[PDB]
This record gives sequence, structure tokens and C-alpha cells, in this order.
Amino acid sequence: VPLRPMTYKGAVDLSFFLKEKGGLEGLVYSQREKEILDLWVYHTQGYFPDWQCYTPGPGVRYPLTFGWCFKLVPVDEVLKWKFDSHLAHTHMARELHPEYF
Repeated sequence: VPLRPMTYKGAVDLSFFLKEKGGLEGLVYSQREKEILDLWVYHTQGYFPDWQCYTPGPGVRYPLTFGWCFKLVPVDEVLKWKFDSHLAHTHMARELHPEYF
């Protein structure tokens, strides 16, 4: 498909797709593993890969983009992808760090 920007509408439906149909959930996070993912999504769905960002360490990393419903939790610093459907409702990345926005 053609080329388009991530949108909340889109982000949400995506968050679903991946959860619902396959294993991102609980996947150890990594730089490349992210990146790969980006493109993948892109090739898959023509989203310009500039929307997959999370808040900085320590602890739980919150997706920057409102409506992308995955965060990165620690293991016991090591991060695993986790799905959470409330980040559809709460834009955590925002109260935590309104500076960027």
C-alpha cells in the first residue's frame, strides 16, 4: 500500500493487529528488534516509521505516540514489549513528560 503517517486511529487498530495475531507480546526489547518492527509495519502498512518512540529509562517505558498500546517493562535494564489497552485512553507519555509535546 502507498505511504502515510501514523495516526491515533491507525495506531490503535495496529496495536490490536499485532497482539491479536502474533507474538510481539513479551518479546525482549532491543534496538534492532524495534527498527525491524518499524519497517515491517511499514512494508506491511505504509506507515512512515517515525512513530515508534518511548519515554526514557528507568522502569516502564511509555510509547510516545498516543494510541500505540505497547510499553516496555523491565524483567526482574532489560525490557520486554507488553500490550496494555488503556494507553488507548491515557496518554501516559504525556503527563510523565509534557516537555516533548
